[PDB]
Amino acid sequence: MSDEGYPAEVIEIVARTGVTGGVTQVKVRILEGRDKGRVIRRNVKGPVRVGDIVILRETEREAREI
RNA sequence: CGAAUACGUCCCUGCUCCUUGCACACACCGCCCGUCACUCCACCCGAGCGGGGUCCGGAUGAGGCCUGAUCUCCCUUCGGGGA
Repeated sequence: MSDEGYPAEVIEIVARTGVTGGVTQVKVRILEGRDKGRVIRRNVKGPVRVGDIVILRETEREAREI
């Protein structure tokens, strides 16, 4: 089972986030769908290294922060 | 014998430093305020009582000193004079 999720490759790590420091804000680039290159900034939970791939249930949320 | 998870954060709980304000420095378990109650102190407002000054009146007012009459006494230069 894998619903309409859209892959997204991680290109750059930015600061960490979360009240308890578990979250990591990150810059990612979609790979499939209609964007096919539109970078975007998401708040990801867990360990990440560049090159990782996170799949998103949407793409039009775009949390932003410093 | 033998892992899971994170490779971070200050949210909670604590510590360290810097900065700021403070009526605190046995240092916030700090300092401190007023009412009420208890003891004492002197100080007002004073009912009341009783004196003593002082200004106005009213009345009486001792006494002395001026004078008029009258009386008595003594001196008389017979003029009066004195008490």
